[PDB]
Amino acid sequence: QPEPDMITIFIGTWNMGNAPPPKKITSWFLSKGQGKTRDDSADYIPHDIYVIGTQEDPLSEKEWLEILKHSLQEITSVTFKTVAIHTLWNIRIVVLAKPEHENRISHICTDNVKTGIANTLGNKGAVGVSFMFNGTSLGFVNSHLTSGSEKKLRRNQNYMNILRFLALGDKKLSPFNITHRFTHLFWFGDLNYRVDLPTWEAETIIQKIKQQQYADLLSHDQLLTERREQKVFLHFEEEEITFAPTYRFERLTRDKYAYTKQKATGMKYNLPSWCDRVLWKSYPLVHVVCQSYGSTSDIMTSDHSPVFATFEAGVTSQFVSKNGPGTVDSQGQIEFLRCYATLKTKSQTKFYLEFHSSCLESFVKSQEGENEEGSEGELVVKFGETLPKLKPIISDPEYLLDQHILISIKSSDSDESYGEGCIALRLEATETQLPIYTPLTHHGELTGHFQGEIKLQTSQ
Ligand SMILES: CN1CCN(C(=O)Nc2ccc(F)cc2)CC1
Repeated sequence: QPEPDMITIFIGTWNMGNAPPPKKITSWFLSKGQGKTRDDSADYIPHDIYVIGTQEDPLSEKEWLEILKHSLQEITSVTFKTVAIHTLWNIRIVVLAKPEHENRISHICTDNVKTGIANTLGNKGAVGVSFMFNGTSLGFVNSHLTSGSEKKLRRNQNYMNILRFLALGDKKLSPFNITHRFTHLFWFGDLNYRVDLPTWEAETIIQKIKQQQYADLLSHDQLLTERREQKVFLHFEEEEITFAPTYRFERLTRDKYAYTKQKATGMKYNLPSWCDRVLWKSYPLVHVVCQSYGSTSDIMTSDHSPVFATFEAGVTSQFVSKNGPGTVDSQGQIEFLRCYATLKTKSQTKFYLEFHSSCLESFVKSQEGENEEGSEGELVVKFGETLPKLKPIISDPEYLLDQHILISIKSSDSDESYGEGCIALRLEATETQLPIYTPLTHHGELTGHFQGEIKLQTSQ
């Protein structure tokens, strides 16, 4: 039975509005409704992994697991295995997998982050799950961010707290936050970004939605504008939105948006918005293709509609050679040549690098680089040809060309990371000096760049 080189992943996000679901929710798992929808001919084909994020979820874990598993069984005739379930307050993530994947899945981690302080602590935050699928690390974050049209900056702060403090994946990757720990990271939820138009334009907005004319609304979507100004979700992707705003509906129909201020809303307007979103970030040159992104039309218990997204994701096998794991394979080497970091910092410490990769027995620390001034005010840290030659555990190009090297640049004075990035080993050539590049971030914000050349030796 061959190991897969591709899987499909279902991501669902639904703010349930503290109401039990209706008896049938199969349309959600089938990616049927509005937007980019799944072909009818696929309906019986199970996804490999289903990741369900809920917010304002009133059900027990048991109650929801029963509804989810019976739903999928009705669709596919497959009894899914529960990989993980984690709940913070009324924010929940469930991961289900086909039974054939049970002995492909390991290193299951769960965590949560509570956002805000005192007043603003006690209902918003995030839950997450990570695991290994054979040789591929997968991370999943379900976040319910701060509500309200005038709180986009709070949402951005919530995002940074979640990616700083959510403890998923390999704890040995100590300089790296969740935005660098996974081959594929999916981040979804009620992100609560709104369409930033005047309140007086509510009926105009509804008109546009009824005509399926989303362009002038999307140009005011706070998540798209904030992402374009690099305020949030730097280096994440989102499929094009081709479905109606998923909030705020009158319950038990989808024919009415309930946008007017009410005591129950704290006298806030809720103009129709795309609150409910799915974003991802995969390591460079790994296959990831969005195959659906849309909302259901027929699930109306909540003031939100469910959102679905599906993906093809490249995966690798758990590689064994005569040599590694358990030793290095002397036919393999990675050389980083003529590299330099360009940093936005004003600090005047020396810097060293750390190289982290599951193709190494353990992480590798460099010597200190040489600091110079850039022409436009910047710090440039030069490493020359001084960098340690990296010794991978397996030399086979079928393994090594699929790997990645995480880079941290750290202060000699404090050992703290000033920037993190990732380099793919999916090169155009081996035994050939080739340009490499990664932006560097810290707490998910741009802090600089790393560039240079690489020369990769494999057993071929
Ligand atoms: C800490 N433990 C280790 C064993 N364990 C597990 O193996 N779960 C699993 C479930 C479903 C699946 F598909 C694969 C693995 C539960 C957590």
